Amino acid sequence: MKVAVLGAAGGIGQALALLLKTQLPSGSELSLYDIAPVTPGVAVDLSHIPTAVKIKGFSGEDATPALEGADVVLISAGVFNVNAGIVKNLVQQVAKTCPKACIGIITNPVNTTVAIAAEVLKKAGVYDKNKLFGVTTLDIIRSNTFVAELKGKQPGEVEVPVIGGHSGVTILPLLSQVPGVSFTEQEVADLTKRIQNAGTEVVEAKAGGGSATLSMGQAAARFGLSLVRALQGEQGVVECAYVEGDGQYARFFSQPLLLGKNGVEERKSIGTLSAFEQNALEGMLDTLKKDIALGEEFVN
Amino acid sequence: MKVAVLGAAGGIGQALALLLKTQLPSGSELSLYDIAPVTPGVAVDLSHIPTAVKIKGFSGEDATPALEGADVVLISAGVARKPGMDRSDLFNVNAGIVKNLVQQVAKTCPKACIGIITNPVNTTVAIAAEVLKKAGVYDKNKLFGVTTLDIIRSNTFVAELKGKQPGEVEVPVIGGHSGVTILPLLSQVPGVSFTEQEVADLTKRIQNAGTEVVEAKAGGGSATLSMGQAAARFGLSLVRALQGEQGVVECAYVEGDGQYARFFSQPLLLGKNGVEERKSIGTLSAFEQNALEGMLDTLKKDIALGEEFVN
Ligand SMILES: [Ag+]
Ligand SMILES: [Ag+]
Ligand SMILES: [Ag+]
Repeated sequence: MKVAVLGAAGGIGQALALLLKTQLPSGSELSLYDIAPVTPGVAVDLSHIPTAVKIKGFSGEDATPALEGADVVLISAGVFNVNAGIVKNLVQQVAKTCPKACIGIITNPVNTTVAIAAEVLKKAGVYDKNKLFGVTTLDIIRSNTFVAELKGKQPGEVEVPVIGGHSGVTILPLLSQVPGVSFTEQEVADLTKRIQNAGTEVVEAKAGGGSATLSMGQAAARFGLSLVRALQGEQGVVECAYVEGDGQYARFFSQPLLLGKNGVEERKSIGTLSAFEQNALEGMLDTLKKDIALGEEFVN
Repeated sequence: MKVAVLGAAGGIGQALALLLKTQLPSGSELSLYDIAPVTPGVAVDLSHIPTAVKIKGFSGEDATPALEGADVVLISAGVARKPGMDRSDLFNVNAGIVKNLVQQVAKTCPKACIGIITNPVNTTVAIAAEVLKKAGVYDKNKLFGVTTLDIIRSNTFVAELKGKQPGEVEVPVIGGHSGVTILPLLSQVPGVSFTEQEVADLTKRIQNAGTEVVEAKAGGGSATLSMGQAAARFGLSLVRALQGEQGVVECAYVEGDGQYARFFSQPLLLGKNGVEERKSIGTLSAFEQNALEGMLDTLKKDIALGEEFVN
């Protein structure tokens, strides 16, 4: 299995590529692409790590040699209209070289960039709405972290389902669906506030010198490794991700997803919410509906 | 168990802190320091990862709060890599930085184990040792030069040449951490054999493996992610030994019995107070014998250069 990382020279890409090189199953392939000329040396750097994952790096404007034979393409490129244009460019190169690969969108805003990728794939005739994901894992592992410390549990065993979007009030952690724990509304309100503002938390703490990179690479790695496991035949792999579903909420919506050999195999029900969980649900569906149309207007 | 990472805002430091945050034992402590103002957010970034490892980051020129109660100090500050000058551009840049931080270590966490990542390691460890002595707290069993990058590189290249699984190959590397001071004991890799051509070519590559990365990074970057991995392996092995695990062996640059030089890399049995026992380098090939004696007085000039700087 071959994984391509677009934008691998950035903070997120290098962290993601380091975890993939050390955690992808033996025999896997890892290709790194980024416009930055340093990218072929990022792969040589990683290639000195003694794991059974071959890795090669590519630079320049053409991403084709890195996408040839790619089964999964993770895109953390860019640094709104410059990032939207870069997303559109790279999805074009993917549709030309690896049209049936699974595509995980990391470049933000996810709510809008996934819509851009969808329209680019449709205009190419190679669109599979089961193979395009918006990577929202960071909200989940953030929720897991915050919940575990408040309630004194093992952080690695907490799993909070997060649904909706990847921006602000569109991020909805389903804290009522976490087993063995209850929360006061004072805790439901505060946790939902921090999870939807945790991105700002790292922005302020970095002295205006960057966004979340290492935790995002960790979250992107979790999603990529789950995807590879399910693509390789493992059963019962479920991750919450931002996909094009039934339209019951928006054209693009993040919910728990059963992953399979062809990307998504079942978009799981969101369960049954608390009262506040559907107040925050319906109370943002146009804020998510507007983010999607912004992505479809950009292409045409 | 509290681990302090000095220089945590750099490429090596950020990759190191990322691996430590996920692989350190549950209940461990991680403190990040770097003069760069981004360092507190580097820890807040890592703090959002659901592992039982608490983390906080500090900036300014005072590393005291990060070193407070530290059991291990990993220093990858300054310009910890890579090929500049013959190696003396880095010395003049990093010598004062290593001296500053090791000084702060000796007056806040003098009992902590110290791992020096900042290069030139052959010389920066001598700076650290002498600085700890004049502070009156020098423990020869608690000061290491991190040479693990040479080992995992040799594991990679040997597993590649001999068609073996990369995680199953372990190559002992002795001597120093630069050029001809890097001696991989290919004659001790269990279950494989090499030719003279392979020994000389593999050694040559391992001794200059940093140039593979520099010229590939378009001349504008060093080995950062592989170094963070190598430093993580060394730190995790040290922490395991510090928590009571027995049989933890890692090759690293320490002050030994001076059979070859005052400081020398060799297999080290690690214990609850740092170095438990300095193991013998075993029987050497004729090639490894020639390589050893042919590199000692340049290793000694490396050590002498660092001693002169502190007095
Ligand atoms: Ag796929
Ligand atoms: Ag110690
Ligand atoms: Ag060893």
